Amino acid sequence: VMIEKVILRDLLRFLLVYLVFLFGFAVALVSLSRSILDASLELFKFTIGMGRFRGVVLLLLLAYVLLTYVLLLNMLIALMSETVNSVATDSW
Amino acid sequence: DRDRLFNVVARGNPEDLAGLLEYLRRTSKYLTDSEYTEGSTGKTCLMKAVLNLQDGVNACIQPLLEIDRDSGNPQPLVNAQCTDEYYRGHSALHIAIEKRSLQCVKLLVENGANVHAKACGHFFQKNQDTCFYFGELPLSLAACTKQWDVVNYLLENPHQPASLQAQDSLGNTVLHALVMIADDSAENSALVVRMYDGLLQAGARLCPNVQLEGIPNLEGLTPLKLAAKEGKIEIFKHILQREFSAPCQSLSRKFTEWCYGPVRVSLYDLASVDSWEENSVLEIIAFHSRSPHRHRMVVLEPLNKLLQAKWDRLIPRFCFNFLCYLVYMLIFTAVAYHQMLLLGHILILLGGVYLLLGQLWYFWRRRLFIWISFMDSYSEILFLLQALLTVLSQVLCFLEWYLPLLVSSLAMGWTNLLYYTRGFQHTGIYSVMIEKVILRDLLRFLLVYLVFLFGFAVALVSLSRSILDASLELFKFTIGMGEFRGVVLLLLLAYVLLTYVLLLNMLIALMSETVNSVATDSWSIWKLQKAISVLEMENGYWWCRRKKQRAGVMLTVGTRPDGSPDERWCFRVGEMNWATWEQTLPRTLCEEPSG
Amino acid sequence: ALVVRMYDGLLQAGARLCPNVQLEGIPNLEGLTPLKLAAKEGKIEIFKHILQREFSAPCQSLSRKFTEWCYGPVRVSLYDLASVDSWEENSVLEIIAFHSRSPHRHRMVVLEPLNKLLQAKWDRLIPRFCF
Amino acid sequence: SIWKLQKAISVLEMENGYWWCRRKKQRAGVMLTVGTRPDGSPDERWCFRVGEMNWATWEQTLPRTLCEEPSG
Ligand SMILES: C=C(C)[C@]12C[C@@H](C)[C@@]34O[C@](Cc5ccccc5)(O[C@@H]1[C@@H]3C=C(COC(=O)Cc1ccc(O)c(OC)c1)C[C@]1(O)C(=O)C(C)=C[C@@H]41)O2
Repeated sequence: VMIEKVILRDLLRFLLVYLVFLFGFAVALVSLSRSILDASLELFKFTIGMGRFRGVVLLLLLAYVLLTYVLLLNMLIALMSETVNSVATDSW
Repeated sequence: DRDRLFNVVARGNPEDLAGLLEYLRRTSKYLTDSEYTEGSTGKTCLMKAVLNLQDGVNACIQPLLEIDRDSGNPQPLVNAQCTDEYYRGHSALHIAIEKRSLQCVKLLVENGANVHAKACGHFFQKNQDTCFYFGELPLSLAACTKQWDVVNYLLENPHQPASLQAQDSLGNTVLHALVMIADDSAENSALVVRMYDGLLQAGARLCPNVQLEGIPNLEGLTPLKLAAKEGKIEIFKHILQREFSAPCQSLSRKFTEWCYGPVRVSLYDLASVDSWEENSVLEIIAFHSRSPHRHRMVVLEPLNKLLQAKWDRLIPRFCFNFLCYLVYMLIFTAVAYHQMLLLGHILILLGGVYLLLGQLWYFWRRRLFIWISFMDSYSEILFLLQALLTVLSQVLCFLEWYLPLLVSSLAMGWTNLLYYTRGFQHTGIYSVMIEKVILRDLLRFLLVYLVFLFGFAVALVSLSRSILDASLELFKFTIGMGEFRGVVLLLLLAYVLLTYVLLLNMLIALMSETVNSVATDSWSIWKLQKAISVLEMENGYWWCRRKKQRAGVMLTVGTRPDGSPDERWCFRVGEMNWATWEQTLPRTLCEEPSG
Repeated sequence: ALVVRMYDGLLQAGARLCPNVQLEGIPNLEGLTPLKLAAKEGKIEIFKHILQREFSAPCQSLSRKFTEWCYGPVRVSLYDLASVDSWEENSVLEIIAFHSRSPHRHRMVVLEPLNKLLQAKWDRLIPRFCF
Repeated sequence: SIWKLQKAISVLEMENGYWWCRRKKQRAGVMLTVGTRPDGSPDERWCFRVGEMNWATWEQTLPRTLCEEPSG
């Protein structure tokens, strides 16, 4: 019940954020190299780890990793603030 | 002699002062001469006398004034002022008011004191430390120190009637000073509101024609606006919801339109709160306010109902630019995909010029307001930044390094889509929490990592000449992408350990701690941000949104003290109370409950 | 409440019966006056009471705090710093800083004749810190 | 309070000085006359000032003050 409640709280919003940034990074790699669909599949399997120039690639990696840390911390503190604001008696 | 004289007045012995008048007749000098004054911060014997009161009185004062009057002193003793930049203009009368003696005040006024004499020293300024600010006039001092009798006396004296219209060097009047001294404590609150109400009634009695709230200071601020500006909560609350059962009911703002069972409809006046007028109260809470409790002001009834109405009227215009900006980001994702691309890229250059002109109009119009706004202007900064990045990438693509700026502008546009999450409640709560946190604490965490990363990158570069490639090898090591050996490995583990099990860890805890401090007040910040949105929208794009409507309905509520009736604009709000039968019915103006 | 009442009564009685002698000046074998000793062990309430004393008695010379002048809500208080200044050898501040062994030293820091003095010295020496 | 403590540590260390001594350090405060003792000789002490703002002052009347006017 808590899992479904927190999913209904956060999932759609965080998914829209991640989809917006994913299409951004995908079209970015498409311009950098493969259209946005193929670059989207490649970037999605790149972040999962499945699989001058090195400076640009590392700058994209630094930006994505720290931004993903920002979003992960945001979802963490949002779940914490919601849980602290949550009523905990009425679960019974 | 001056030391003898000061011992006389501190003694307060009249017969000890006898013969000094003949001593002055023989001496043929004046009591205003510098010999009988102290050099630095030149005060007089009279001020020393008034400082030294024997059980509320002092006997030497009237014979001393008679001595100066018989002395042929052109400038009299009483109106003389101090000299110091610390202390200028201070009088005997200021002291007598501070030492709480009506009798000495009556004596000074009966001997031709000044009432408009005002003290402009550094001690009488708000910005300093260990200093007292009350405005500058004596009547203001009587008001601030809750001496109602002295106020009644200074208004009602025959000789020198005080003027409520009068104002100091900063143009502040009595009401402005009462605003300036207000803090959060309960006794201060009760005293200020009682004094404020009594002063309005007395100003009604003495200058009925003048609207006392209307006078602004040098900054063009009326006392309601100044009350808003300094985060003064309680007096502001009381000024909005203000009702007089007096004959002078016209001073009041709240009215009851009709009442029927538990349902009644309240009228509030809205003359200053209207966003139509220049320097609205809403624009001043929004932009010019530097208060920490600016969120706390918004919860009050007319503000809440008005912002709720404006936002519910506004929601389709919000959804309109939501879809427009999403379609623009779609077109730019397409042009980035196909780099059919040429005309799309020309449209993207047009859109970059559009966002550039919009943010240029925003920040070009207001600069000092941008300096005030920098604590929370985080969104329009990112909009101007994305516009500048897109401008640079399009101009350089019209001419080798344009692709990094292009991918930065694309990523920042599709993340700037997050601005429009503020429409719904919980999404706006999460986004505003994230934006307020990232201003507060994320900048500290960013600085700490970079020094250690620079050290470890130069470390590997010296251990195993481009600092960039050194940082490349280091972040490829730390993220796990790519690669004495044992000692170096140990250092890397230690470096990796610290990298994630310290900064990240401590920062997260601090953020959690920070959240608790800001906890249970989020709804107010959410309600606030919508105000910014609606006001902006009210402002419109480069294509303008001028000719915004009024907020209320016009209803002539009673009659003025002047014979003319008083048309006002008013915003009506419903209310349901079940404790009503205990209370007596309020005075009403509309009989039939219809419309 | 016991300690502050008894301490003040003893000071008044010692003023009455041995007027030449200043009782709080006498150190122990470790060489500490009672103010320093109360600082060193981290006893708080008695310390707070010792710093800001007043006496409406004919003998107010025992007391440390005074009032320079008063005007509206503003008033200006004097304090003595005859043992508190870092100028002197084996000061109270050196004892709170180094020689103490108490957990709660931080609560002893935030007191009025300490706090204004620390602020004055800190803002006196900002540029050497930046240097 | 911890931050005030750290500043106190730092200000004591910086007043101690470098390898070159920070000697001739200025005594704080100002010498005044508080009064005379039960001994006929006067009291003379070093002193430091502080400001306060209190709004209960109409409930509880003012204490004795040696300085008449606000000075410096
Ligand atoms: C300090 C600032 C201004 C900032 C500038 C750039 C570098 C930025 O990285 C950050 C921190 C950073 C640095 C390196 C890697 C990741 C994150 O956050 C923003 C800044 C953060 C992101 C994420 O977008 C947001 O800030 C959320 C947001 C959107 C719209 C808003 O109106 C808003 O205000 C409420 C907040 C956008 C970037 O510009 C982007 O897409 C790229 C290229 C990196 C992002 O720095």
